[PDB]
Amino acid sequence: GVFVDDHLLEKVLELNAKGEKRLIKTWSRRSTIVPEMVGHTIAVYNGKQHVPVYITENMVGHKLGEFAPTRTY
Repeated sequence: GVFVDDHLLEKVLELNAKGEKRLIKTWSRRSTIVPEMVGHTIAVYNGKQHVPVYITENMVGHKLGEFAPTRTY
């Protein structure tokens, strides 16, 4: 169904090897989070913007609405 940016993994799996807690940028379209993002702020490309969502062990599963479920107000 949904796709998980493989370009974020190429950088997040590297952060899971040493323990780096940085952010991974993405530029696909329907980019979704993964289990390897439980300690990274990956700016998933929602189609037009890279939302650096710091995923924990219970935020992944969507794409960015689980880390940014807030409106302008």
